[PDB]
Amino acid sequence: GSWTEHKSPDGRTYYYNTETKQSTWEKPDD
Repeated sequence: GSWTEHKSPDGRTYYYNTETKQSTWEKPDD
């Protein structure tokens, strides 16, 4: 449980893991 939900300034909700310092467009439970 270390995934932060942040949306781009263009209107794109993306998830970013603080543990792996990675980012994705799909939920962490894909």
